[PDB]
Amino acid sequence: MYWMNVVIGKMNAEVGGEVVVPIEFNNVPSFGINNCDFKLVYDATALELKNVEAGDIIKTPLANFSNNKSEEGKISFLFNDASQGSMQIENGGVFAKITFKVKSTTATGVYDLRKDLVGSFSGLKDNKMTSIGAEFTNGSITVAATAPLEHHHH
Repeated sequence: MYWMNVVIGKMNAEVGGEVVVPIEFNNVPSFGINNCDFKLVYDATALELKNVEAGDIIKTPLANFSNNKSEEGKISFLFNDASQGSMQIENGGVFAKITFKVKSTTATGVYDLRKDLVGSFSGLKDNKMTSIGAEFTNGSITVAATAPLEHHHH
């Protein structure tokens, strides 16, 4: 075992603007990760999800990574090393990048992005399937008013 950290990014955005939030892994166990699934929740009244991209800690993401954005307000992530050993997640870094657009109607304020349902996190210690606790640190998009571009020394 024992425990690793999933950090959901805290980022700033403007009304109508876009924003990319990273999902980071740290304290990845020395034996690596063979698979993990979890869901996040976002404020769909406030934010329009555009896309989800695999991070650079994932080797061969077309074979090993997927996401499911079909439940509005939620995103489901799935990593599983097809090769069963050759493409574990072996160190921390960026697991995925989520792009949102702040809707034109959204108030200034803070919109949390949280751990929802956590499934299994596991790795192969010496080819024995070993469970790993995933410690989540929730994130957010802070929507702030844009300073105007034009100003005058008066």
